[PDB]
Amino acid sequence: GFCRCLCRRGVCRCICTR
Repeated sequence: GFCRCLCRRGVCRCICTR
């Protein structure tokens, strides 16, 4: 339920975990 963002080579992907 917590959302955090991970970026890879300028491409950001946000991933929610719990």
